[PDB]
Amino acid sequence: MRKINFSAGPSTLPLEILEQAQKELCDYQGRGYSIMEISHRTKVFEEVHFGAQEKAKKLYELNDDYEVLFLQGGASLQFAMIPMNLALNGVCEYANTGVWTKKAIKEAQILGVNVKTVASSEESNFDHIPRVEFSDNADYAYICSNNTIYGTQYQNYPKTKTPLIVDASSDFFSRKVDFSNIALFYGGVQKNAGISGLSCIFIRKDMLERSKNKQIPSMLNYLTHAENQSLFNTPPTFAIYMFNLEMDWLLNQGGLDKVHEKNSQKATMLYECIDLSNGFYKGHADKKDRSLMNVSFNIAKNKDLEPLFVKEAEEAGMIGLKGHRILGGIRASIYNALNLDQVKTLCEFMKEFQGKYA
Amino acid sequence: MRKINFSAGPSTLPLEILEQAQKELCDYQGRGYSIMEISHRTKVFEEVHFGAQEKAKKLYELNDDYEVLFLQGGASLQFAMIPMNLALNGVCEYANTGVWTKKAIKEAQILGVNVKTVASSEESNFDHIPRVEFSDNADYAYICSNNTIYGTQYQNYPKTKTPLIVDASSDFFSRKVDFSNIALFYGGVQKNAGISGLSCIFIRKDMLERSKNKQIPSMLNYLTHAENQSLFNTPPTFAIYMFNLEMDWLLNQGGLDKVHEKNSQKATMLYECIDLSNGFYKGHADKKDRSLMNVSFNIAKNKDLEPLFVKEAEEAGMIGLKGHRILGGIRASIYNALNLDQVKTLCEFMKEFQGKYA
Repeated sequence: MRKINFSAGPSTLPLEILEQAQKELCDYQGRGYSIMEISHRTKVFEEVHFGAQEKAKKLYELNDDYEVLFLQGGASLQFAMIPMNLALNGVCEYANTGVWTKKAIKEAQILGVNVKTVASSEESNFDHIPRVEFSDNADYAYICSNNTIYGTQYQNYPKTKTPLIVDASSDFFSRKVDFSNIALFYGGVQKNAGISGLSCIFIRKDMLERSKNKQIPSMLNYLTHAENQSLFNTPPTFAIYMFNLEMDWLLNQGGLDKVHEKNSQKATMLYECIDLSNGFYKGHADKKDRSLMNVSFNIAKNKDLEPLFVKEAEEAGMIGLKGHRILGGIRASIYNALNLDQVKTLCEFMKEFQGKYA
Repeated sequence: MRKINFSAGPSTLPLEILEQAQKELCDYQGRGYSIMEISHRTKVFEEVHFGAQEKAKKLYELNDDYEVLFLQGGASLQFAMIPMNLALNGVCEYANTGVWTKKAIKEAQILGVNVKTVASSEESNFDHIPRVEFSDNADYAYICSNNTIYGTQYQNYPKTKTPLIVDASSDFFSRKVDFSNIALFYGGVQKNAGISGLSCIFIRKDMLERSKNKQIPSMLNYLTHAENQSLFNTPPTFAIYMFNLEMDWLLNQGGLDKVHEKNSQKATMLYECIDLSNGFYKGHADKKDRSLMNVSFNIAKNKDLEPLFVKEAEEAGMIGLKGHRILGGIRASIYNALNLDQVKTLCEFMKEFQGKYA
């Protein structure tokens, strides 16, 4: 009797991946030990480690210009590694689209990077992606692809000669992406690619050249992890094992275009539920910028109905719906592992709740 | 058919913890979701998270002079965070006893810390703990409690007025410890405390004061984590729940004295097997400094017999015995989760192997 789980992160996992991990938790593939229980420096772990790097690259159709790194510390460590590694004497340009770019900006500033916020939707309470124009000569250009709290998402990434850096945590592996100008593309794994404690970084070879000329701690150095293929120290073996099952699961589904079609179907139906509610529900996001991953909305007339909505949802087996504190209201996260039928259950519940409380 | 697993890290886990985790992997406490699948800021994760902190403190009989922090990045990240937070304009004293101390030394130097190596075992290939004299006015004094590769272990920690930093990764929760002048006590958790991807830091309050005046990235700042109760970002929730099951397991055994006495029994039996072998097996470590955790030895009169030893041990159901490349030979890790019967099984193998090949 598993709950339908709309948590924004950590988030629900495909049941078949959970089932596989359960059935072999004490005895991986009959080898007589848990995947959790051996050295990373074994043929067996390597198979998983290097198979995951390759499948990630296949899903995104990445070429040999990129390395796939598996690091610890979630996306937040990246806010610091990114500037530490890829910064030079130049300007580092950032587009401010939510809580997570504010944080990233603060960390670079802490590191004493010359930071320029070239655009921002903060005034409007981050309810849209502003027009972003990067300069062509910056050290790098930084965006957050999908703003988890506000429920906004870039439709197209900005075009620039400047190396583009993308925090794709909450839309990771959700759709095909144009890497033409992308120098680094990364995500906390725990939204759309597994479990927490693992981050997956796609880094372009020219960026690694930048790490090489930097004198920073090994653990914080991209080049160090590259040369050691993300086994400089112990990686999160279990997490990588889960990522790898996730990769297979994404492959067995038809790849990122298939995943993206299912996601669009789910989002369309949920946003239609909002728009056809005769104004009883209202979304935070500008329609042009509506995220496919995180749907943030309010009960427009009566905020006091929101904690009631959440509790009745729970009583009806749907969890994780409370909006983030910074914003309030409701947030339905409908990541890859959530299916169209579960979103329909939420939609029927929303109609019923309105019929009851309008 | 579970193997007897002597891996040095990640290491074997108490089968009863694995069986619990397996059992409730899809449905934690019958609540309708996996422990891996919900938010860190629910009352359900918080109970596990904060319970683990308290019990860790209980096992070491620590008071409120210490905070327990749960961080990502293994011990290796600590090689950097330690001098980034705790270093001052003074000199930072290190005792060199193994590969992990050499690494820690290098990382502090990379950060331009004034490092003094006050003692070193390197000349004799780290086969003993040298005599360690720390000055009384340094910023901190750093030691590695148990040197995993060489099989040496401090019997008593150096006494000094300088704040003592201890890397206890490979003997964590193995024995009681005198914290009289310990300012920070830490470990990568996957030797005795669960799974990789989690580190447990015990940090004395006066140390956090030093962090308070540092201008460093939030993720790398001890005070940031203390202030946010190790929930500044998404902690590795699975790892932390595993740790908590470990903590309950240690408590159910009678605490650290009982654990240590079981470990002395096991190590005493292995070392006897080596010592009574009429020279056939020989240990790397000087006897006074023999580790209770990692027993590193060679086949004295025939190196070429070692890979045979490993393979035969394997077919006899025992894994993880290959020594580290740096030393070769054989290495039996006998962490808490290994029992004396398993150490008896290896001794009988050792006797049979000798009979065959001597």
